[PDB]
Amino acid sequence: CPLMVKVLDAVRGSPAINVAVHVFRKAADDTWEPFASGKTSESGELHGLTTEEEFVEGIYKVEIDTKSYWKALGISPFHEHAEVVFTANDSGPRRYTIAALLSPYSYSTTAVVTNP
Amino acid sequence: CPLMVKVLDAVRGSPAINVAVHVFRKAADDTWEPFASGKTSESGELHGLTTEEEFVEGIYKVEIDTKSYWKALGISPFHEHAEVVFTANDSGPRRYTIAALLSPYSYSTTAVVTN
Amino acid sequence: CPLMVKVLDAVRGSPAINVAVHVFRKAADDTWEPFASGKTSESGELHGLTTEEEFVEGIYKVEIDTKSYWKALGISPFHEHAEVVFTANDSGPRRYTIAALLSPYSYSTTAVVTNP
Amino acid sequence: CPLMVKVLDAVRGSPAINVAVHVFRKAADDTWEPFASGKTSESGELHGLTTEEEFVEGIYKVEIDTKSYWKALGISPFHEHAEVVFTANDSGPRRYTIAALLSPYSYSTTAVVTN
Ligand SMILES: Cc1ccc(Nc2c(F)cccc2Cl)c(CC(=O)O)c1
Ligand SMILES: Cc1ccc(Nc2c(F)cccc2Cl)c(CC(=O)O)c1
Repeated sequence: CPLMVKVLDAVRGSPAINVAVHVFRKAADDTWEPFASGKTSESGELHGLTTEEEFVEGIYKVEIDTKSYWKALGISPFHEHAEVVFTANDSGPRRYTIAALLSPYSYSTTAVVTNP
Repeated sequence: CPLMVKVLDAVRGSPAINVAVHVFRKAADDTWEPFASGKTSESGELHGLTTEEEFVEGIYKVEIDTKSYWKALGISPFHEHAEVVFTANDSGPRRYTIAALLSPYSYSTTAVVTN
Repeated sequence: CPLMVKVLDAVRGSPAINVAVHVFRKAADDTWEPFASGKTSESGELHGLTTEEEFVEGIYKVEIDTKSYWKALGISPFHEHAEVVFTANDSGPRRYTIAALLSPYSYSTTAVVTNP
Repeated sequence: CPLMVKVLDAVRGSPAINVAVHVFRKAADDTWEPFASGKTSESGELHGLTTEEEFVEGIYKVEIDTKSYWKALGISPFHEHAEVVFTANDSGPRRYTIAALLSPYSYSTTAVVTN
């Protein structure tokens, strides 16, 4: 899969399971078009968001619903979400792994970008 | 100073200077209304973005133009920007420091909320 | 494997390949006994450091040679290494994934700890 | 103040206050010689660890007792401590800020090296 989102809970040192992830793609008129969405699995990984055909060049935004995640665990987090906005596939198709490492008042988002 | 944005360069171990930061308040129609912006100073800090009177509860987005910063340094960045979206809670009093640690393919943002 | 070390290069958005990783275990006399070592693979992952039999309770230190890594890429990094010191298996055997996210002047080390 | 340690709590979004920090200098026999220590203040910062005269080039270890901090808060931590090991380079002048962002199962440490 060309786009994978991984979410870790840095409080529990665990995959962040059942985290909603929405992917949007910036349309020609600069709106965010819904591109794909999903939930992280039991491994904190979200696979199959898209395909190599569908995942064309563009600016993509990945909004990870970190607030609902923290809230379901009784935590009032700082952020509404963890975002990742990036140009994808500018110099040809890549595999993107987006790793979000979550704490209630901090997150980090990293891209592991590999050439398939 | 109820809101202060601090930006660090994890590649050079330095303040990320001259980083454009835009703050938006979520408007009733779910759109982002420009609220404040600035450039990080020589200390990587952006003060005076807002005032206590202006900084009411609401959802705020802090957009840090991390891409232009990395471009200015000649390093290919992953992200278009860093985008900190949060609810100002105002169960107070509260100062917000938003620290963004910046690497070309990674960033962290942390809120240090005090007082 | 009960202990896995993953290393990512946050500058290149890539696995940090061929990174030396040394694992020590705190002996009875508070010295660090060499426990295991290895290199991260092409995926930035180091598997097979140890086994469930060998990986008994203890305090373990994982020293990731981040300096040699950065130096081989022409970068003078801040840290000599990325360390992780933790008590392992205190309430029974666990799987530990240690993820180190590396920048020349910053690193983050996260543990994904799962119950096998 | 050539060396300043700052510790943040990523769980509470606060300075990590009263965090024990030990600084060691690597001795010629490859062992760690205690050099300086302190507790983070109410601002999560530990100043006055050393002086310019004392802080010569060398390999330093900053041990942040993250475990006791998490215990004091009732949260099971992963790490025994956070351990920042680095060469003071002294191609100068140089101030070192070591920021440690602290989560129970994760920490980041960043050096902001200025001047
Ligand atoms: C290609 C890739 C890159 C990084 C990670 N892990 C990762 C990371 F990159 C940041 C924080 C936590 C974790 Cl687990 C992973 C998943 C893993 O560590 O097994 C895959
Ligand atoms: C020179 C310097 C560098 C970083 C920080 N803050 C900081 C922080 F407040 C949280 C996580 C990382 C960092 Cl580096 C600070 C303190 C601050 O203004 O928040 C100073």
